[PDB]
Amino acid sequence: SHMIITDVEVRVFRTTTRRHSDSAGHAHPGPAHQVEQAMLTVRTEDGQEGHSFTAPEIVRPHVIEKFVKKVLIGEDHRDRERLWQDLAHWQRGSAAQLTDRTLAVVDCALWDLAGRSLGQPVYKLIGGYRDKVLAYGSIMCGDELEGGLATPEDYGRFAETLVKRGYKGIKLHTWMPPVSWAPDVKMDLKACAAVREAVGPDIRLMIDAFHWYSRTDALALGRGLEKLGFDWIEEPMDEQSLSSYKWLSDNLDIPVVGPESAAGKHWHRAEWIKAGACDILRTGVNDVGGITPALKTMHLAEAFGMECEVHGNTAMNLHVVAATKNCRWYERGLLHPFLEYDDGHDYLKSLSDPMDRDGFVHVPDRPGLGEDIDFTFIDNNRVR
Amino acid sequence: SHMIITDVEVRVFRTTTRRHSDSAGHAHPGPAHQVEQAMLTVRTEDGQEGHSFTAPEIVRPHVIEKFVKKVLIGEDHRDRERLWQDLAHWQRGSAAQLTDRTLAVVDCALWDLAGRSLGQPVYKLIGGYRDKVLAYGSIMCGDELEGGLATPEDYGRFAETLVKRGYKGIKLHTWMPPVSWAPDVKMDLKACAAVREAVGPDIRLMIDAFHWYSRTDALALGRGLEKLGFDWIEEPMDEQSLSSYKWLSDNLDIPVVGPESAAGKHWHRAEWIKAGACDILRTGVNDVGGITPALKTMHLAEAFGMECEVHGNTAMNLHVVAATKNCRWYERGLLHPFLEYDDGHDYLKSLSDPMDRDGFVHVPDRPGLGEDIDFTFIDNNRVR
Ligand SMILES: O=C(O)[C@H](O)[C@@H](O)[C@@H](O)C(=O)NO
Ligand SMILES: O=C(O)[C@H](O)[C@@H](O)[C@@H](O)C(=O)NO
Ligand SMILES: [Mg+2]
Ligand SMILES: [Mg+2]
Ligand SMILES: [Mg+2]
Ligand SMILES: [Mg+2]
Repeated sequence: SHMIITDVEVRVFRTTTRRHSDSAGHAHPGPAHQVEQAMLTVRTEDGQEGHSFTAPEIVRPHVIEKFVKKVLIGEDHRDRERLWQDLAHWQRGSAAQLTDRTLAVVDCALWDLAGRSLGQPVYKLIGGYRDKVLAYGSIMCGDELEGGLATPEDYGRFAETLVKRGYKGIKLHTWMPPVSWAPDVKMDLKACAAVREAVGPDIRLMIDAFHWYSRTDALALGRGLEKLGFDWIEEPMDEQSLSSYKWLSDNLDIPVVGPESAAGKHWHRAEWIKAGACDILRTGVNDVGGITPALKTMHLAEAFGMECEVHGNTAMNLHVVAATKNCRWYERGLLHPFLEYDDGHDYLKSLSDPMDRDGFVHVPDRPGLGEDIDFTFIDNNRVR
Repeated sequence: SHMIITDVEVRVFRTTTRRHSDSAGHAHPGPAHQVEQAMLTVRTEDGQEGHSFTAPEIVRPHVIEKFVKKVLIGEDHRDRERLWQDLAHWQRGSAAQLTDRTLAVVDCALWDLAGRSLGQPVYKLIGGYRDKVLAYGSIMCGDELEGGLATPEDYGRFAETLVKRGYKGIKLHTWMPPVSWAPDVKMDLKACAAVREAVGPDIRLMIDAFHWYSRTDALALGRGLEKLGFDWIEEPMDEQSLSSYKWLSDNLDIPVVGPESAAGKHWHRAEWIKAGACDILRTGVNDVGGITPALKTMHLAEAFGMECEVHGNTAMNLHVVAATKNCRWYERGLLHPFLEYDDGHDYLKSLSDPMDRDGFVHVPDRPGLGEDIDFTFIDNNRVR
């Protein structure tokens, strides 16, 4: 009975970061400040622990007490499928409070617990495909910061820097509200043209555009991208409209990738395959409710001979990418010329995703998710 | 480097069984006799081992030397996805010698090795869903043995015995060549009616018919089954014809389950979903080339909200069933009134799939695949 879960705990602590998020939820660099971060811990009878990080609201007491503890406490931690399905079945009646984000942090903590318990990296437990993987440099949303990402020329200069760092692929996130003049398709294309000019034809280029363009605007964006040899166009329209994506993919020659933000996990992603709403599937640990369903989405895509690109940085997504074949990249970012991604986080002693000068991220040979957690820092910086 | 594979070994031994296979490959009870059986062993630097069983031809020297050793030796055994994909990529150029059967035994041995190494049952490593599962009694193909499975009445009598044993579901395999008069749709339906009469309306009933009926004969069989409230019809036609199954499913009200024997693993099974060639998907460790791709098939089906029923008995299939939700049964069989399934095999010290009196199979709490191997018996009974 050493494998039985005895405790579920949340520690909220302050992290110092220059990353801010605007009113729409987009990241930007700004003043160094302290932000509240949460760590979820699952503990078993024998004292073994698994941990994962998320925003405090996602693991607030309402959610832990009403849903999470009731599913987990007293259960064999290795029954990840049963526990995941139990939590999933409680979402419908949760008054919209038990979200996929909550499922994700719980599932990740359970995987970390299994890996730490067995002394195994998560991707090795799943069944490894690769120990290193190419990363694309994922550029932060556009801004109005002088020398930052304010002009098309700003994107081109930053792209040169990224190529020097070793990235073999680069993804632009272009301008979005509340940027004063945004969005504008012509501006987005000028940024794309500036980057292509700067890096030449042998660097892979992708764009993740304003996410609420009309069909006609997304069509015009896509056409412009084809002339620049871009590899994909990502989420240029509201993904709640499967039909719009079917239409856009049918019209555009450039591959459309998605859905990133759509609900319904692997079940709804199957519908994207069936409807021909994308050329390349998308998944992500946070987007589909954990490592467990992310793996399902990867397998789903593979059975159709499709790639499925994994949204998001951090260990949880890196381990999905390392355990699977049909994904071209790990997404490393978001990046901005004002910030140094390789500096990491104050609550981690080292990077979860270090990248060599050839543009390969090497999965750390550390058990569980391999997050090198600075528990002392977290204790010294507690809120609640 | 303790996890590096150092050896791949095959031991052929004699097992005493009353099971024979006719020239078409169907099992029947006959004289007790000795049959050659193979055990594949994968060993790592630290001396840890994983084992799996198969027919000797499937792991003969040609296949071990030309393919299996070249992929496995010197590799981290935990890289199951990489090793599986490497073997898969060698099938095309293998002059038809590297079969899904070979991939399956290799993948199974790798899973057993991981589980044994960590002291974990394979389904717990994957991520457990259930520790016990309902089994259906899977009845051997029909025969011409008096009191065996020679008449419709014989099926009904055997079905009564199975309900007493605890089975909540029963699947008939009906008469096939080389049975002298077979096949015959009206006889198949007489057997089905005899079973329904014997067990009443609350036992679930399935049929797996002669596998090469024409469209029109399978249609007639299906219509007949609908009047008897059967749960599914399985492989009544050549599965090489996806179109025939789409037609049959569209015409029949009774659920069609498949494909069992079709090649192409999870990739081809996706096409069965897309074409609507079945109502319930089918997979099996031996049919799709291992535990790894059987899991993929289960996930594929789950994303479409479908069940995927797992073909075959033994530990390897039981662990797939135990790790997943969208499968109603474990297939326990093949069964015949002349044989006692619960007697097991001479080369296993106990059953991999013991069933309680309520018809639940309990997954053994033993590491790896949990096969309780009698290594001493195997050594005393060696051939090569
Ligand atoms: O609009 C945004 O903030 C970005 O699209 C963001 O969600 C980013 O993480 C993304 O979509 N990457 O692929
Ligand atoms: O034809 C046979 O021998 C049976 O159909 C056999 O393949 C059996 O294992 C099966 O199909 N079970 O579902
Ligand atoms: Mg995106
Ligand atoms: Mg297109
Ligand atoms: Mg069958
Ligand atoms: Mg039908």
